[PDB]
Amino acid sequence: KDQFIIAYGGLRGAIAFSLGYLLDKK
Repeated sequence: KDQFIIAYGGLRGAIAFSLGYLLDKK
């Protein structure tokens, strides 16, 4: 159950990608 939270609820790659989405494409 935790391995699921620390995967998103905790990490939230949704943000890391957004920030890493720029320097990645731009």
